[PDB]
Amino acid sequence: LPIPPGDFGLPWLGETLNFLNDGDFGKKRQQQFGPIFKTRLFGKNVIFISGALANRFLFTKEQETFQATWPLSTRILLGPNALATQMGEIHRSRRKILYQAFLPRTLDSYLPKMDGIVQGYLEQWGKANEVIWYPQLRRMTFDVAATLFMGEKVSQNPQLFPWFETYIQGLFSLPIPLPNTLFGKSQRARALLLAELEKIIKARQQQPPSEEDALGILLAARDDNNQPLSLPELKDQILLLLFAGHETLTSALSSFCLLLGQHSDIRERVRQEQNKLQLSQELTAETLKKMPYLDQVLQEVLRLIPPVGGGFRELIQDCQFQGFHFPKGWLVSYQISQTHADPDLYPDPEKFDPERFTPDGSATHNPPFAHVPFGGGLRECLGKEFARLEMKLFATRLIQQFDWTLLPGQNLELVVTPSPRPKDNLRVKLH
Ligand code: HEM
Repeated sequence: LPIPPGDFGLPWLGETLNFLNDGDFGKKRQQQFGPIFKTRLFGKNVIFISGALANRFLFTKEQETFQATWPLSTRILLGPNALATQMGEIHRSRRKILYQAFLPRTLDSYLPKMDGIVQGYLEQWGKANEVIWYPQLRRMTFDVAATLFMGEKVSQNPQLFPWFETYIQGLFSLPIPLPNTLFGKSQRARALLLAELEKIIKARQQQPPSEEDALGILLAARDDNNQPLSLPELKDQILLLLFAGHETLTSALSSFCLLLGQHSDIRERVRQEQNKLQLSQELTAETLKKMPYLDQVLQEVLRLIPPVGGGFRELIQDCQFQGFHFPKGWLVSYQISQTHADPDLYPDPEKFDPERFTPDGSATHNPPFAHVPFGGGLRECLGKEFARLEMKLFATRLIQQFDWTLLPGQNLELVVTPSPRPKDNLRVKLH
């Protein structure tokens, strides 16, 4: 019956400029208007919800109620043929296709190359008397990603990271189409990446077909009419995998490096765990599955510092939640970082405690959708198990060979956009 409280502000524009400029935008309007507040963003009316009951609603009867929604600049720079921007039955089809790159045994098989790249970066970081971490994790993740998705020779194309960086920086920028803008820069970085992605694909097309990585899996894939994915699609899809893992996983690793830096007890607890095993050079996918305490740590890392703040959906049906009215063609924004800061769901919600996830912990006795670092439902992270594998293999190889000290004085407060990151971007020494 009734619509949520809150200011629509100006016609079309709404509170768009406040959204774009104001850090505690959602906090100010949650406090005035309570837990469910309306607003207006870029010509759409928008409801902000949060916490377990709102998540269940979003991830419930999902198909007929909610569809993905992106800003104009993002639609354009991602393109019309990416998982993120595809809809209904095409999204249903492409999600099954791409999950082939992420099966538990395709994941296992990624461990060598992945291990070599983490081992590689680990030497280089040791010999430095200081390491500025955030930008260095960025390069390492991109290297794992581009190696596992397209082959080692593709990742030693040195034009790729700089272009990709410039591509990302303008994904959520204003769509102002002059060459000297974040968006015009992204546009040109996109064209450069696409022309490179083509060469890589056409060259792989010319070889004995294999389904050992993501690019081969994509080539062998068939749509619902039994047709190969077209060439623009292959390209968008690979860019999407790159975009979707980049900031997120970099943020996750930074946060772990941060939190076990400032918590040497938990790091020794994680070290103890790996000593009770047979700590040889070799590291199996199976030995990694014998690490329940590190699993807790990574659970906790992701709840305290969630890499994806939240998300948006658009109502395709008039519907209702908590008695409030949620009208067709308005938008809904859910709030991962809010859910993860809620005091009921997490007591002392600002302390780092891996015990919350022990068999009878605080977070074990919580209702569905209380821990949502990967979202949920139809759009839940397609790369969460890949993400979990790299977080874990890294955490292991780090702790195995290194203690580490942050440096005093540095501002390690977090910038929330686009992904949480210490302001001095985490400077460090390895022991
Ligand atoms: C490291 C921690 C990561 C976190 C916390 C994370 C979080 C998320 C979340 C919350 C969503 C849902 C977006 C929404 O609600 O609208 C999402 C989507 C997605 N993620 Fe991740 N992500 C991570 C890493 C990765 C990686 C490494 C990959 C790929 C290798 C990946 C691939 C994807 C894809 C393809 C989607 C879109 C799925 C779809 O539209 O069907 N993520 N991620």
